[PDB]
Amino acid sequence: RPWQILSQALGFPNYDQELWWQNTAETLNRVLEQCDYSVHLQYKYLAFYHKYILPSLGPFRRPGVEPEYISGLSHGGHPLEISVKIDKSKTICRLGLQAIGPLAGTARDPLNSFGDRELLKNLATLLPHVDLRLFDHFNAQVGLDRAQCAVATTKLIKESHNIVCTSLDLKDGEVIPKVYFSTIPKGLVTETPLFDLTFAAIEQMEVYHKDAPLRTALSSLKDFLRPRVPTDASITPPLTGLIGVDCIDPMLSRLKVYLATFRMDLSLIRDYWTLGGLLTDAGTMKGLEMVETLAKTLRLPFGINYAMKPGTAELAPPQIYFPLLGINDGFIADALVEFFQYMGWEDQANRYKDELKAKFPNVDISQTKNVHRWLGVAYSETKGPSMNIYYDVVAGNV
Amino acid sequence: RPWQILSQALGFPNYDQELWWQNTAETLNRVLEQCDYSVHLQYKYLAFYHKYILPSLGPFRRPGVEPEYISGLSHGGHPLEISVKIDKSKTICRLGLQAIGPLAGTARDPLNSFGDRELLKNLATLLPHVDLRLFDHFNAQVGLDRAQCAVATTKLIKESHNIVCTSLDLKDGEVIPKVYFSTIPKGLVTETPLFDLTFAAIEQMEVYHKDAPLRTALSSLKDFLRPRVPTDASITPPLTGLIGVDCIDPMLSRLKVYLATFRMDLSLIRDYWTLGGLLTDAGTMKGLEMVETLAKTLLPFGINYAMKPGTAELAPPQIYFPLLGINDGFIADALVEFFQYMGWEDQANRYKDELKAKFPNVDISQTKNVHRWLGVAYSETKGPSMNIYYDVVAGNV
Amino acid sequence: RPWQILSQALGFPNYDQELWWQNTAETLNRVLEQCDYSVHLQYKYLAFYHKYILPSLGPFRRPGVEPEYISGLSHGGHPLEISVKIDKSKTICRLGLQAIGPLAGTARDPLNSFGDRELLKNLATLLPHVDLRLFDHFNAQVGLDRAQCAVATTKLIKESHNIVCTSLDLKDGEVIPKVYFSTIPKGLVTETPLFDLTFAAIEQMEVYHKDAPLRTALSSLKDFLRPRVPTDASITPPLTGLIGVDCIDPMLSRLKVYLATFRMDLSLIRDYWTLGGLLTDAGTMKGLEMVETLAKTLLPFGINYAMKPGTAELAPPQIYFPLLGINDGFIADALVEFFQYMGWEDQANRYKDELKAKFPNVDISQTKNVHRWLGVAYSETKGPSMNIYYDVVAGNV
Amino acid sequence: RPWQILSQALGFPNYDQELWWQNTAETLNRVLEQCDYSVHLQYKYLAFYHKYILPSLGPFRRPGVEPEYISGLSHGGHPLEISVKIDKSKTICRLGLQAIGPLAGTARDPLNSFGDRELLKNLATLLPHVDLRLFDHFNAQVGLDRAQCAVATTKLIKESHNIVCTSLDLKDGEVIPKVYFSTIPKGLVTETPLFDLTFAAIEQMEVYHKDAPLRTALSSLKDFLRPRVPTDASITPPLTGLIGVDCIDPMLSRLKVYLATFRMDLSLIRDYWTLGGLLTDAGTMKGLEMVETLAKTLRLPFGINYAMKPGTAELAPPQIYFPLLGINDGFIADALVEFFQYMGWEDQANRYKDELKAKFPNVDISQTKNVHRWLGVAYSETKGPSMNIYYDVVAGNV
Repeated sequence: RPWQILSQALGFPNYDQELWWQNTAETLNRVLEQCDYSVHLQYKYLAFYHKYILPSLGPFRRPGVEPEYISGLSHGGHPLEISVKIDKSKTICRLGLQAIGPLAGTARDPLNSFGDRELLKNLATLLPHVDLRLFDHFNAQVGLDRAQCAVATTKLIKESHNIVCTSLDLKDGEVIPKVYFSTIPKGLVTETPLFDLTFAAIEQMEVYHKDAPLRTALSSLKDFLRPRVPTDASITPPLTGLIGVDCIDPMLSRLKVYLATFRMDLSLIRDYWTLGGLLTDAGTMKGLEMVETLAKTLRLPFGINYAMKPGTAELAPPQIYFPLLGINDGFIADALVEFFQYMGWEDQANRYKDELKAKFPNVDISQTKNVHRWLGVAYSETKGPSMNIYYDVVAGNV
Repeated sequence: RPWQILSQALGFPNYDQELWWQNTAETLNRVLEQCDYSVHLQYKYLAFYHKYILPSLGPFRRPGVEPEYISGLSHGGHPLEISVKIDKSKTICRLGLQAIGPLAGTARDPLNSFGDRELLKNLATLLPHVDLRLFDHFNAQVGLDRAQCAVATTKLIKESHNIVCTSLDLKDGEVIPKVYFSTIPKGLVTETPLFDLTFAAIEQMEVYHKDAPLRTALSSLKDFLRPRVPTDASITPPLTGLIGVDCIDPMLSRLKVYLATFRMDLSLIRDYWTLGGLLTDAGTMKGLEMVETLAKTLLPFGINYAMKPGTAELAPPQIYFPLLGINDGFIADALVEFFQYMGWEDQANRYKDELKAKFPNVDISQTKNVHRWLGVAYSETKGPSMNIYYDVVAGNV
Repeated sequence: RPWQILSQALGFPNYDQELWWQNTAETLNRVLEQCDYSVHLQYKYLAFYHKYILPSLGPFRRPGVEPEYISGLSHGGHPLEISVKIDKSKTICRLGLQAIGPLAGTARDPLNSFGDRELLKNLATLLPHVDLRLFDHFNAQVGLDRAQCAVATTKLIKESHNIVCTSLDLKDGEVIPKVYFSTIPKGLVTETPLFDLTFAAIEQMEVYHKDAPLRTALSSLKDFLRPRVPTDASITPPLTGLIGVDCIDPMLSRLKVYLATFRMDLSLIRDYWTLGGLLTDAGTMKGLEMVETLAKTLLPFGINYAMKPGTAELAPPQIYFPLLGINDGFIADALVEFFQYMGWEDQANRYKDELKAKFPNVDISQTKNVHRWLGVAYSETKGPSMNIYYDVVAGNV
Repeated sequence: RPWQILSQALGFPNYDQELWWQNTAETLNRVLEQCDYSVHLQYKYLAFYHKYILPSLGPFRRPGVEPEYISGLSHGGHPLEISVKIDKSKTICRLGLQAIGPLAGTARDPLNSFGDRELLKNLATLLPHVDLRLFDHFNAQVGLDRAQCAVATTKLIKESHNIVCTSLDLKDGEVIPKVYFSTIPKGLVTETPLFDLTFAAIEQMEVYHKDAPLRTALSSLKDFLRPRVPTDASITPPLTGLIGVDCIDPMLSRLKVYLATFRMDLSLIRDYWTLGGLLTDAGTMKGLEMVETLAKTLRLPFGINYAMKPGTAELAPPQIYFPLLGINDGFIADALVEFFQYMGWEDQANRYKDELKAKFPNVDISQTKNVHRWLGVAYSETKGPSMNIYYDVVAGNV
């Protein structure tokens, strides 16, 4: 098995990296197999993970070892998540993490401000298509200096001492990095409405100055969000909580504005999905029906993620993220099978439970309530409907 | 002794680091002593230099070893210079370098795009006042992706395959980093006038949007520069070739726009110094006299305009004279004469002996390489100041 | 100041290193000052400590963080002690530690078998006089393979999962390393009497084969020890529990055989001190008086016999009294009284104030942990000497 | 292809490691394929090579970069060799190298005294069967201090500034390390006959003191060597130039005494092979015939390597190493095919030339004279005849 062969060939520079491997790499090999990645790509991505991601994961939080930095990415405070994106034709795998610097959560680096950029730098030398210019732009506009990071830690719970996190799409051979920057620490430290600091940063992008369509699609999103998110500096929902970019050519990168909210019901789903009645086409409404039905078939906030691309003036429906923490995972798996049937993805319906068990062989998933963390649903004009399932891999292994 | 004591205590991770120490650290300790730094600051800066700078300097270019990356900072291609800033009351030391990444000058990193930031990151964890937000801003607006870097290396000589360089001011007990971003690679690759890509980047800064006085000073500067630098995408001097920032709180950082040109004569000096007749005060003119006299007593010339948030009015630039190719004994004689003109008699009396002490392995009467630049400035607050830049490796062999 | 200056200049690669500095380096600078080391040696040793020792110390055991490897060197399980060696004329400082590998105490490295050698290797490139041949010799003869290590951890408490430990004498301007190899793990795992595996290892040394006097001194020692330590494979005290060497030129290295025992009384002290009546001279007896008086004025006891190539005659051992569990204010009162007995009046006058200065964060009148060992020795050449070992972390919290 | 996939997944920490990969890893993948290693073992050994061996190879000597340390392992001064061991039933691959420390060939480490041990330490944490006790023993007895290493560099050519080298047998899944220690530097510095310093070190081994059979087989080898190698301190052939051990349990490790000599002819081959007429059995004579015929079918010295094992009192025939540097490689390949025919290994005969070309796709091997470096031949009582072919991999690639 590739995950075992790599463990035998490579070993580990320290015990925390060994623990990370023993609690994630079998699941990851299983995910990749299940997505129909060849043996050669299983080796490619597992080798990549060993080299680049293990040292980025910091100490492995366990009984008797409590790290200085606790991530909000998972239930046990581990800075890792693995997800699958399922559409009509294929399934791809994504890793999500926070790259932990070795002074993270101490006075020299209170919000873990360096590690993700250091990982990205290493990815830029590894991969020709990786471009750090958007990272740097948003790191400049929403990052904080050390004294501001210290202030921010006095206003935030320990699991939200973060400014950025990273996702790596493992798309048929390649690694595509994306990042999300949090707006809340700067909002809190500077007492600036989140809406305002989010669009001020976006509107300073070079590509925004160059690209009329991007500007127009943003102007439409702002008209939608302005009356719905706070106008004052409050941290109350719905709120613009993250800005996302792809770490590629900025002319090709999708810019994402992610809203966090607790309140959701069928009419709110319509509101977010259609942008308050702005989108009325057959495609949009067909996706709306899908999402309504997912919500029927089925604590962290809901997520609503609006994505825009240079060259496109019109907004598309967001991706909607359902929070599944606290909800029994056997129930989630029953719901998913039912939903996959509704979609007519019969193969997915027939495999989901067996594949789930196989992904997590050392825990009885029927008894957990923290292994499924999120379910994202999206509908594309061109590419079809898509579903993104996010797992707390360490919850599924310990 | 502090340089030797640190060498004995610490040793070296590899031979290139040992060669860098053996060819720079004695001079550096000498510079620090001569600026009246206490023994405790000598250990401070030298320990700092050993830990942070030696690994950033890359391979030590020498007979038989030709690095993949060659720096234009020095005559032998070594990415290092040491300078002193002399004013009425004190002398401070500064290090200038390019932090070399381990894949610099290869297909994975053609313009050495990563090393300086990696060094700055480690400084940010070392030093509470170090703020990387202005770095990241300009790296975003003037940096290039890998394919663009590769294109840029086909249009530029080996010694200009750079996007950024770093200075570290060793000022009282602190280290203050500054960086300069080059505009030429992005100008060449994108065919964008250097003037436009420079002010477009500056005008996207958050502090520019927040600060009315800064926006006023910049409009004055753009009025001055627009008719003087190219309006098309040519790399035709005079031109806006670097943007500089201090890696501190952006409300306190000085923004610098640096012009490069190969023509200088009295009429041009006056034009640059006074901003085309805008500055006419007794201060400005007392400085202009200095500069004219320096040029008489005596690589492109440099002209560096500096702006600070909160200040609407422009000051005279710093002007940089290239000294490469000119005998260093002559330079030292000229400087002694100039220091006499200034009435800095102490400096005049010490300069030649302190120079010899800085560089014991060379004889300055025979080199033309060791003095590389002379910067002269004047400000109303602080007085006249002079910056002398040395090729430390040239002075040591 | 030197400890603070180095902290400002260097910072820290990770938080465990920063915690080690914050809990040891001020005391260490205090010890060095008190031994009259010049400022330049203070920077020397402290810079050395920062670079070589901090990364060797592993994670800093603290509430919420429990390392996979726990050292028996200190009460809290930290692999560090600092000691002073006081004689008539001078006081020198020494560091004792276990260099922790990153997989120490896990299946890949159960007895921490690699870290000390890795540190010694880096010292050998740092220091021309450091010679690893005696290390490698004893590591070969008393070290264990992985399966044997795993067996040994099933037979030994967590705090005795070790094969070697290292001392660094900070003597004049140099660093002199020494190591001690434990015989017990190989004794337990192979069921070989400790006496036999100790002398078998020693008798295979090249210097033993080359040097007649050494072979004579060792035969005398074996005669003394054979009837006193176990002839079977028991771990029954008194026993030969460590072999020590200096990591220098094997012709100059002192070989040490260390006995551990839990019984001591006047008749045993005399028996160990005089080698069962072999040494009867005025020197030996003046030392025995010292030792008896120290025991009166006041973990196994230790008895350390030292031999040198070129010397056929045995000297009195160094005797180590365990002080764990005994009030440190009392210990300090006892030492002042003892130093008076010795006529070292300066030491008597400074001891309690210098102690307080070494450990400002604790109150010694209330701790029982800070003094860990007292070693006493006498030699005809050099006089009496006393070695006091402190749990530096206990003294700092 | 595994070597390419690993290059894509992993990249390189510096340019010298990248150059090492680009000039060795394709050949290595090709060797492993040709030895019938599965895809999973190709990944295992290539991943191992990337992690452990690349950083050990030091700077890649090339036009414009002349390292401080030059290895005598290859023609261009590169510290690497790859070999194949061919017997009746199978072929296995071995790597040979010198692990270069970062101060090697400078005043702080004149004979590269540290790097091999540092690599071995890392192998001991990677692999449970690795045992460093013999390494340490011989490092103690024949190693030199820094002042002695400096003296030795004044008496030795630059390519012989070495005290140890390492071989890694890639035997069906496992890595088995062996080392060879040079006796010449200590011989030169101390003015001690090589014979005497070699057997003095061996006779201090713990296993020698414990094992009557080992002692007896050594006593027989010494009776053979004493009248044939120098009695004074001269460095003249035949001489005992290396001591080899396996870095495993010392009760299982074969101890090797390697002789270097320039003069060889059929009667010398008999002398070495039979230990001066001591070995007269049918097996020995059948192997002698083989070796005579190899010599007929067919500058560095010849090697004669006597191997002994605890528990065995009787000596076996040595392995005899023919130096092939300077000899056209197309000629060597013709000779090998002819020899393989003589042996009746017809498959090897039919493949050798095509496989050779395929191992070295970027150089025309018919035109080189430095790619084959050594040919070792051995005959085993139990395991049969064996042939070891050593290649200068960098010579075959640049």
